[PDB]
Amino acid sequence: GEKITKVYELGNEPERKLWVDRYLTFMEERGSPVSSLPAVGKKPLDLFRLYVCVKEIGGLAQVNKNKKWRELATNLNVGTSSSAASSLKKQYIQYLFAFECKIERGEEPPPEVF
Repeated sequence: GEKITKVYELGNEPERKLWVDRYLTFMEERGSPVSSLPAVGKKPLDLFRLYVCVKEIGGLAQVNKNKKWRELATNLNVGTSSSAASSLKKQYIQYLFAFECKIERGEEPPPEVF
């Protein structure tokens, strides 16, 4: 139950502020605004760190192929269990994958027309 503004405060990496500004605006404009920090169990998720760590591996598809969700959950202190790994993957898909597509591959969700 932490306010999303806490994500600006979880660290002061030079690139964090711009990333968060871009991310929250991206989410508000697509109709899925984020108001609270997502969590896995009782752990608030530092979305910026999670995004950066997944990017290091090469994105969602690469983490899936290399089966690195348990390593990520362990290294981010989310948990060492298979369930913590699956919960972390779920939160990445729900909160960050659409953004990954936009930022890493210039993907621009085809205008909702069809």
